[PDB]
Amino acid sequence: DEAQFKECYDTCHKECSDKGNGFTFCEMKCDTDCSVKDVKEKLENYKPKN
Repeated sequence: DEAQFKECYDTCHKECSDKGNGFTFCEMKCDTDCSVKDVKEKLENYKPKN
């Protein structure tokens, strides 16, 4: 297949440019948007007073 995604990419771009962002950035985003990936959590920590 590929159309099921070409519709998500194209359609995502529609709701994407709505953000008022640029087309290109919307592409590289809409690309990874309608698709999974790998992004390990963002570990954190602090030093709260006693």
